[PDB]
Amino acid sequence: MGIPQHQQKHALMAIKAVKRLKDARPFLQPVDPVALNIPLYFNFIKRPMDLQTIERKLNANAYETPEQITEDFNLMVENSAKFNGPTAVITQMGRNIQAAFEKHMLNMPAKD
Ligand SMILES: Cc1ccc(-c2nnc(C)c(NCc3ccc(C)o3)n2)cc1
Ligand SMILES: [K+]
Repeated sequence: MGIPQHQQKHALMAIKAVKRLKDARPFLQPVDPVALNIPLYFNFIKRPMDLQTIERKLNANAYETPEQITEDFNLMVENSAKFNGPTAVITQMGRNIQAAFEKHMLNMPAKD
């Protein structure tokens, strides 16, 4: 069920290093469109994604490929691109943490 334990451990190391980057702050938790008075968020963003959801899918063995993790990350960034604009501060921070995460994933050991 899910990626093998060594792949999962590498991915969790990656996530935990990323969470500690200041650029991660806006993605630590799910966006709360009501707390933030942005009602149009769930109309534009059909699939919200955040670092907490990713981590908890990881622990649940809900990821079958490292590419799924990367895709959820990408989606996390494309959401802010779509709702705040391509050059908003939050979007650039998303891009920065996405770069850091891919960099970490480069060293992802193989299934075998
Ligand atoms: C008026 C406005 C419009 C969009 C957004 C917004 N868009 N995307 C995301 C991922 C996001 N995350 C919440 C967050 C940002 C900073 C911290 C500490 O939490 N907020 C915030 C305010
Ligand atoms: K904006």
